[PDB]
This record gives sequence, structure tokens and C-alpha cells, in this order.
Amino acid sequence: KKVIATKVLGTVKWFNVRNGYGFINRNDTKEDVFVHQTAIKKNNLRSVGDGETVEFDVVEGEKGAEAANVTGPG
RNA sequence: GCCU
Repeated sequence: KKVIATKVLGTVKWFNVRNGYGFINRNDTKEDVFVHQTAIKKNNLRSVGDGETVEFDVVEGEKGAEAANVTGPG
């Protein structure tokens, strides 16, 4: 999977722990990117909370762009 | 595992 962008900031629109995925709104493009639980760095469960600010890379998965290496902004 |  190709890295599209790096160190992108965004706000978690929602993340459902039951389905194991959610969406993050990129602050730079205002577009939603898919985020799966496996793509989140640990100590985060592998989860993020609604409305929180996260930093992440954007990569090209099988069904389009998605987040990777998702953490807090520090 | 693409709108809860």
C-alpha cells in the first residue's frame, strides 16, 4: 500500500468499537478518510474517541484512501 | 474493514 500523505492532522468524526472502524475528517482537505482499528497505534484498546484530534498517514488500501499509524498529535 |  502506497503512502499518499504523512503527518496529516484530522478530527475523528466517529469510531465504532463494535464494527471496528470509523472515519477521520482531514483538517487539510476536509475529506473523510476510512480508519480501521488495526491502523491505530496501541494504548489508544486500538481505538480513538469521537471529536478528538489525531495525527496519521494516508495510504491507498483496497477500497480507496484510509488512515494508517493513527496517534495523538502530541 | 466504507457512514455507525
